[PDB]
Amino acid sequence: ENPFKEKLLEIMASIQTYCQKSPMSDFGTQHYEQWAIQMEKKAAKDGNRKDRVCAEHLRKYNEALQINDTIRMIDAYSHLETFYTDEKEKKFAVLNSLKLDETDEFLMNLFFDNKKMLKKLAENPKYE
Repeated sequence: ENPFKEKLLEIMASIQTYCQKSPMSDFGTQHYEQWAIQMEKKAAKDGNRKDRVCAEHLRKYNEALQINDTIRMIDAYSHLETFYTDEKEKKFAVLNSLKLDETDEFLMNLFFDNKKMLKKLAENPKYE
């Protein structure tokens, strides 16, 4: 049971807890991607920022699991690192809380608290 994949699954479960969602779709599937898209879409339509941003982030983790299955661990890690590095750049690069609310801080801290561990696992030839 690959520890890298297990860590990603645990993180998605933690995000689902935060936004109180519990879809029947399995993590890392196309059907999960579709659930997240609908939820993101309904959230934007209903002005629910927490749900919308959580759906967006869950999509990225779901895509990383799909990338892990079809390519390599390191492409999966990079998919997330790039997204979170960019989100960080978006948030703090230009300054006119600002764009950082409790949802944003929860999600970014969730990734960056696990970032070092994830990279260690993804760099390990044994689980590839």
